[PDB]
Amino acid sequence: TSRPPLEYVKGVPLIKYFAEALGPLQSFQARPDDLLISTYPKSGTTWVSQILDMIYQGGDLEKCHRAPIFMRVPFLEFKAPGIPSGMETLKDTPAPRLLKTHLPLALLPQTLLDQKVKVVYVARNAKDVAVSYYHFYHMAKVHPEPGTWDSFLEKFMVGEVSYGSWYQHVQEWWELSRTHPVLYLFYEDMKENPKREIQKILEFVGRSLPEETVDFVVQHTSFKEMKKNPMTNYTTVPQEFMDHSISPFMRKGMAGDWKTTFTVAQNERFDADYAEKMAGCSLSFRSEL
Amino acid sequence: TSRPPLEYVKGVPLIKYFAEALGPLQSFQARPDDLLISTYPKSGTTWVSQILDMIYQGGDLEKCHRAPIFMRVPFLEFKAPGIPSGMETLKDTPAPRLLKTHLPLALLPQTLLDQKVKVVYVARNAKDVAVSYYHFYHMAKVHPEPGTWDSFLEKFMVGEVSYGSWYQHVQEWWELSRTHPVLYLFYEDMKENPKREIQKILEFVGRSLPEETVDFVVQHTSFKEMKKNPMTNYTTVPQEFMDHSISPFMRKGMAGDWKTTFTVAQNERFDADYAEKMAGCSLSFRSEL
Ligand SMILES: Nc1ncnc2c1ncn2[C@@H]1O[C@H](COP(=O)(O)O)[C@@H](OP(=O)(O)O)[C@H]1O
Ligand SMILES: Nc1ncnc2c1ncn2[C@@H]1O[C@H](COP(=O)(O)O)[C@@H](OP(=O)(O)O)[C@H]1O
Repeated sequence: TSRPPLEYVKGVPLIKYFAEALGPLQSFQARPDDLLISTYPKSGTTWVSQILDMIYQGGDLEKCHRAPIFMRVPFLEFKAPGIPSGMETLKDTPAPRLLKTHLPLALLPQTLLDQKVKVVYVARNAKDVAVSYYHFYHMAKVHPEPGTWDSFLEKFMVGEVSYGSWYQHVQEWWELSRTHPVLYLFYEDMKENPKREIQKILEFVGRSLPEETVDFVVQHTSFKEMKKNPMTNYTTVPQEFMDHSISPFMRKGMAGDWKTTFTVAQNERFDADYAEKMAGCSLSFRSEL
Repeated sequence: TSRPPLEYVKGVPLIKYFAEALGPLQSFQARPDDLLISTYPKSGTTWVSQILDMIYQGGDLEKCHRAPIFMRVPFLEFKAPGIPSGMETLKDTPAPRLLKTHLPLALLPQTLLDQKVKVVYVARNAKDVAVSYYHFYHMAKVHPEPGTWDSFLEKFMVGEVSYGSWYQHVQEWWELSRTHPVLYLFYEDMKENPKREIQKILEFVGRSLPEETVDFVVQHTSFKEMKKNPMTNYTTVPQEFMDHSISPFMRKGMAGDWKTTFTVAQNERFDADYAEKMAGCSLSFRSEL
């Protein structure tokens, strides 16, 4: 139906369809040269996906327009009636392949860890993530009713949203980067200095580009450019899946705008809770630039 | 009629219409805050005009699309039947104004020198200029028959083309920069490092821009961007004036491509002649990067 309730799998709340996609996924075979883009929802998946695809296409914009980003970078656990699962889309994806997922480590196909697949993880401060997720819940009909912002924020703090706990997600993948090749990025860093981050990515994937081509990538991976690029702004998907009139996928693309949504009371409650949850974590985020 | 013969004024060969525009121009009054873009044809007039207008509009692309570049930056000596002379277009151009000319110092309105108007001069190596001019002569019907490339090159060496001698032009304006505020740029330098040159321009016009806005200007003043921008590629002008099917205004935008046009014999003849003409000149160009 519409806005169906989430379904729990191994302690993780998942969109019904995606939970179903986990069955077939057990057969997925990762290749040594795959590159997995991993993120907790709304942390910059699309953004880093466009960056990586441009790098992979040698900065050739025309090639990057060959199809929408969700087509160029198969969504691993994706599934929907009548549409090939991301796992199927991956059957005709040429190597080297770029893959996307939001799956907690507990649901991640073991094959990706055994094959030592290079991982590009992107994290974003929890407040901007929460707000971005609140609006995403509204336009992406596949999600359950978000309720009021206060109610959503409450569910967000206990990980009772699609894909579970933000706190758990950013922490476990941070810890994984110790026994697995993982480049851990920050949405805020990318906002601060795009080129600097794009250069780290280039080094991580062991590639090189002319200084001029890099500046070219920077420009076409900017919010302004990606907002207007129909191959990255998701405006080509059926309104039944994503309704941009309710809230555009490319919303604001800023770091620190959570401040116009969080009330003073919610902020104090959130900070308190946040300190307990991130206590023993060496990770350090920036709520604004 | 069509492709009429050039008309000489004070030793300078000029397009008939432009020579006529010199009469009214004697009344032109320069303002202390004007900025004059000066160049020998095909040295990067349009290129630096877009750069300056973007800087003047604070990097706002929308504002830079308000009209074609020849509208935003009035062509001082321009004239054509039924169209307001550049001098007229300058009556409704708000200050601070950006102005364009190709006029040798001998025909330049005295008012511009007396008012100490800041000048941005751009020079380009003679070989790329000649070749670029040869193709421009073909598409811009206002010019007389260019003849064969060999014939044109011959007329170019003796300054028997529209606006006279390239050698005289680049040299006199270079000498003017000693008693007048003049920022003397090189097309090749801009090709080499766009940002570096855009930063020199910013300093010259005593303005500043956020690092990010500067990178923005760089991208939108790139050949690729200006070629597709109808407000800078001249595709909006009547085909009777400019026929892009014969040769696009935005041709190649490269430094060093003269080598695929000049024959070995023409090259040796040109170098010999060039050495005599540039003997006592401290100016130094680069034929390639
Ligand atoms: N090029 C870009 N620069 C900055 N932010 C971008 C961006 N492209 C997408 N985003 C932002 O990334 C968030 C979506 O994340 P993901 O792609 O993982 O779902 C949205 O944030 P907001 O909702 O705050 O605007 C979206 O605006
Ligand atoms: N952004 C840009 N970068 C490099 N060259 C540019 C440019 N914009 C215009 N040009 C080039 O400048 C020359 C025209 O000069 P002007 O504007 O003074 O008439 C043409 O050179 P070519 O004919 O070699 O391609 C044109 O291609």
